Amino acid sequence: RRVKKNIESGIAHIRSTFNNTIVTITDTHGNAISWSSAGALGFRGSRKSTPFAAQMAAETAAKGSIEHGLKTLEVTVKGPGSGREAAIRALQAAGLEVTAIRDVTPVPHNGCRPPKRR
RNA sequence: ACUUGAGUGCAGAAGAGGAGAGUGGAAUUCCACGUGUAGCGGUGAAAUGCGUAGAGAUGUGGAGGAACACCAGUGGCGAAG
Repeated sequence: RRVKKNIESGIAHIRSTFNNTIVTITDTHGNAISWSSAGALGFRGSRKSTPFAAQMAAETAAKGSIEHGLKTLEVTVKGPGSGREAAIRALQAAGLEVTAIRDVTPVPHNGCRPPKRR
């Protein structure tokens, strides 16, 4: 309701950040399965960055990936943040065979300067 | 008059020394379309701002500018900047 498609493969980006962290449980191509993140955790502001936000974000979004039912799907980290461990153990240690671990902190080789500090 | 000073020669070595042309990627923005929903964002805590006109994220492709990570180090070069 509507589309009940179920597939095995997929790589759901778990991109922790400074403020919050969204785990978009995407497809191997692909399309987004469960676009649920730490904002689905109703705690907003300071409590929306703790490691309980990691375990809760993987709880809801992993519940969605159980809704699509794909058994084997790895995870990846993007952006230097403070929830990566709860994303790892909550993601692969949510009860699946998630065993891929990449590093997608976009370290720009050249690039524009960031804002003044701070 | 003479040769170490200083210069020429001969052979080596080295460098982000300079000027002009061309090329290459990583990253950000923006745009087009797929996928998807209700948050994204920021903070000391929030709000302004963005988002159901479909955002964030994710996939693909295109345009453009600026700076070149790793080597890289109280390393090198320059009269100094």
